[PDB]
Amino acid sequence: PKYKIYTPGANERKFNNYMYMICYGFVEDVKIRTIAAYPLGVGKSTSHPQDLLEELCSLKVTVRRTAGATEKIVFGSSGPLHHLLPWKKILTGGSIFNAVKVCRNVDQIQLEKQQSLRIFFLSITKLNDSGIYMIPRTMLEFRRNNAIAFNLLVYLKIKVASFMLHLGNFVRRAGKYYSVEYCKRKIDRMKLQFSLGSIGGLSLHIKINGVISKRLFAQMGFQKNLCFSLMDINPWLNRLTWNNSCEISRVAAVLQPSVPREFMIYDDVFIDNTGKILKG
Amino acid sequence: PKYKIYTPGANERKFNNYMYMICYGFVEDVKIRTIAAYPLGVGKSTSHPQDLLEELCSLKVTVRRTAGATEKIVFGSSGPLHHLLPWKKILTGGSIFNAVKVCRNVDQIQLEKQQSLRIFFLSITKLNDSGIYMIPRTMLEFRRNNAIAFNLLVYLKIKVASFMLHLGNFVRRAGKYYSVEYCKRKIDRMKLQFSLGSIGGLSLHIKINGVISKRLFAQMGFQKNLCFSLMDINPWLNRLTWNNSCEISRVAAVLQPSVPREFMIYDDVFIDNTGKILKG
Repeated sequence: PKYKIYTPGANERKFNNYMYMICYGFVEDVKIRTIAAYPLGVGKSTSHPQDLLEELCSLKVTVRRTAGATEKIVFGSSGPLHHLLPWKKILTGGSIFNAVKVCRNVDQIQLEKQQSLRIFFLSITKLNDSGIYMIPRTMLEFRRNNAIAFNLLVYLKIKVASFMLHLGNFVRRAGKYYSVEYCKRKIDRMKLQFSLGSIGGLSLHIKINGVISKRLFAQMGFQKNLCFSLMDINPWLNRLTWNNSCEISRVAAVLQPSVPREFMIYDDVFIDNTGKILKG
Repeated sequence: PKYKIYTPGANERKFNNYMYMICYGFVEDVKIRTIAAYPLGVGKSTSHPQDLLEELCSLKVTVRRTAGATEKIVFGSSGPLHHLLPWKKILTGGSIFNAVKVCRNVDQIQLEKQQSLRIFFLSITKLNDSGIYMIPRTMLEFRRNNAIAFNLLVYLKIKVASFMLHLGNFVRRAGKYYSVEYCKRKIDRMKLQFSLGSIGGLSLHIKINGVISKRLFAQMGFQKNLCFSLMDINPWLNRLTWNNSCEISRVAAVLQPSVPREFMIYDDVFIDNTGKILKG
């Protein structure tokens, strides 16, 4: 059993009073049915990660399968706390997660048997704040006619894989025909910086170090720091980053139409090697 | 390239003017990047399935990867229609699906290359109506304190797998202690009948042939016919039923607490071999 710490805001040199944690374990008969993830959230703590890991391994964590609109996994924790007291609410009062996010093989978890979680890894993300900022889901799911979606394609080395995320929408000017090198230089003024976290398993963290338009900035809640979790973007790929080393190998900007019909008209514009990856 | 027809309401002997369709294809470079599903929806048609299959194979179907809050796949179709004219809106004006529902390996689909869908199977569900009835997602995601969730666990032979679905909530009477044989006989009066469809890939269809309480019936929109798609319940398991033969082997009722905290108190009640599986 081991841990790994991630510090997405390392270049900001801030003191990190907060720790986001997520752990992974075998779902076992009280043999191994599947692997699952147990997101503990953010606690205000400065404890040593070995103390946190060891107190977590002392807990009895139950795994109960259920359903709503979709299959769900309920975690119940049991045992006295000391170091884990900042995560006291989550660890002591049960928590529920969509099986798709936290378990690939929910279909293999038993109902006639009791199931426990045997933790083998603890993932930490150091934060100087109790909240991380993610663009609201309603706004990211928004589509407009005659619009260009500003998306990023992050390549990850772990074979090699990619995932795509969306920042917002530019206006597709009527009849105006927008050049690649044009856009690229509009994106370059944003001076986007990318670093990895482990929020949800794997998170991509974005700092806006340059200039960005008011109409686009508003789409991102006027926040110079944005966080996107791979658990939201691609739960299947996210599973492969659990207990596995990752780095960003390459980031492209992919400019696309927003609404589906306009995909028949406009092809993707692929701007390679955008922003800058922080040595981390 | 082949097709398969499903008739979930076969024991009702109704004339089926409507066909729900969903097809599967390799996502190819214009080599094979992944498998994807293309849900076409419901059309008012009586065409032969070989005519539908052959006209579908005549189309140029493009596969474009994009993102919103989560990774998405946009389908574009191209070619003149005759038999597929009931699906004219979907086939000719683009459509967008969460990658998690329609593609396991979205991360492998290219952006610097064009991608097409090479269809190898067409799945049909005969319906006597243009709409299928699914309990609203808001209502299925609802949780109450001191409540018993009425859920079903469907076993499928294809190795063997299961999936869980939720009908609604009973009230957990204060201090009253509800017996297994009690509940079982309350469920048996409902005379639930289960049959398979292919809505979303695999659908479980439920007909209420007996008696059911007003407070519970209201939770299911007062509908004697309910449909649950495996694409909503477990997108990962759903993938294994694409182009693969399935039958229901066994159905249990699993009575559970609703809210997560109460999972620490109340264990699951497992009522085996509930309802009846229609020979289909």
